Amino acid sequence: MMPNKVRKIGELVRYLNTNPVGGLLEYARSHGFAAEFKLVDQSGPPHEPKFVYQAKVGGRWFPAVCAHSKKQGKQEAADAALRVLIGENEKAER
Repeated sequence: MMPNKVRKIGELVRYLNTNPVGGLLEYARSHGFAAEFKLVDQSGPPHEPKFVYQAKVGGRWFPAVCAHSKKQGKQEAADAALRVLIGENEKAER
């Protein structure tokens, strides 16, 4: 059968409702991109450690978020990342 791989943006929204990290990995894995969650910078007080995380998807670096912890940073980035992708397709001519 014909391999039909369409932009299933609706399921990216399901990941916002479930697990953003897995969704960002899913989007990349299906689109031939690599999803790299790296820590950019760590600048924050001892009581509020600020971790700047950025999602490197292929040759793009987006987004850049600053969370209160490492596990948070991954998720905050992935959440925003999917929302970028979704927002890019909504009202898009591309």
